[PDB]
Amino acid sequence: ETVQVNLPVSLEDLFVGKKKSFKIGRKGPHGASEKTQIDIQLKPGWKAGTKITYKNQGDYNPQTGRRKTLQFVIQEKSHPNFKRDGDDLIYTLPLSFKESLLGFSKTIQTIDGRTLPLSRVQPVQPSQTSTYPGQGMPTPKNPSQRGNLIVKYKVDYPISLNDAQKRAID
Amino acid sequence: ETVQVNLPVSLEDLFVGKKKSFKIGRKGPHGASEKTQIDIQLKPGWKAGTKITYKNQGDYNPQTGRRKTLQFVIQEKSHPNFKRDGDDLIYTLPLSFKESLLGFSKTIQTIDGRTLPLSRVQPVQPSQTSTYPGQGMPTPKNPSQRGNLIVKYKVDYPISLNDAQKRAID
Repeated sequence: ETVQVNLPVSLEDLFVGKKKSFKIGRKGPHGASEKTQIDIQLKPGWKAGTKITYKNQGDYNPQTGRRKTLQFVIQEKSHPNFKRDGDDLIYTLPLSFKESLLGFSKTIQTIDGRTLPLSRVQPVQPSQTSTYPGQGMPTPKNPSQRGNLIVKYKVDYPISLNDAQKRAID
Repeated sequence: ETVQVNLPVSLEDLFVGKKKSFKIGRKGPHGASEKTQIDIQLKPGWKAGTKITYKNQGDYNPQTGRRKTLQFVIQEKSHPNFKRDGDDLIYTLPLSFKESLLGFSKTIQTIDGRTLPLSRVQPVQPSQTSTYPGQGMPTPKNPSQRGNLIVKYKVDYPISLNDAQKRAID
C-alpha cells in the first residue's frame, strides 16, 4: 500500500528547485506514535502532481515488520500574483479606467526576483493579453529555458459616472 | 497583420549581444494550439524598442493558409544597479553622511564583469555626478566603442542628530 500526501509548495520553491524538509507522523512498532523526517529536493520547474515516493517509511504492518510507502504529490500554493499554466505564469494587472485608455507605467515583481516594468501608451483592450517571452517557469527538461508570462488587465470602471462624467463619454 | 511582442532582456544580454531562445504560442490549423521556437541573436549595444520581425509564424488565416507575422520589441529588464540612457549607464552610489564629506573607497561591479573602484578623498556634492568614460554600453554601430558611466551618490543623512551631534555641525 502507498500513502499519498499532498505536498504544498510555492511557485518560488519549484522555480528555484527549493529544498523541502518536514516531519510526518507514522505508527511505529509496539503501539507507538513516531514522526519521520523527510527532505525533498524540488527540481526547478517541477509541476503540480509530480510524485516522490519514499519506500517503506509510513505506518507499520504487511503482517510483517514493514511500513507503508509514502508518496508525496507536489501541489502549488496559490500565489497572490501568479497563476501557473504549464511552463508559464499568468498575471492580472489592475488598471484604472484612465490608464486602460490613456496608458500606464507599472512595475511588477517577477517570479525570479528581478522587476519587470509594464508600460503602454495606447488604450488597452480589456480582454487582451500581453505576452513576455521567457518570464514564466523554468522547463523541467531544460530549466535554463523558461516559459512565458501572460499579463491580463482588470480595467476598473466608474460605477456611476456622475453628471459631468456621464457626458464627455459620448 | 503584425503581432508585437515585448521581449524582456537584461543590460547584460545586449551588452554582450547574448542569444535569446524561447517558445511562443500560436493557433495552428484545424483548431490547434501550437508553440513555435524562436531564437534571437541580440547584437551588443542593442537598445530598447529595436524590432525583429519573424515573417508568418503566428496565428493562422488571411482567409488563406498563412500566419500573422511576429514582431519582437526589445525591452530591457530593470537592473538592480544600472539605469540606461542611450549609450551609457547611470549608477547611484549610496554614500554615508560621513563619507559624503570625508571621502570614500568603494568598489562596484561594472556591466562587463570587471570591477571599477570608486574613490574620493574630498567631500561630495550630493547633486553631483561623476563620469567614467567608456564604462557604459557598447555603441550599436561600433560595439568596440562604449558609452560612459555616470555615478550619482545618495548621501544618507542623520535623521535626528542627537544632542552632541546637533552641536559640532555649527
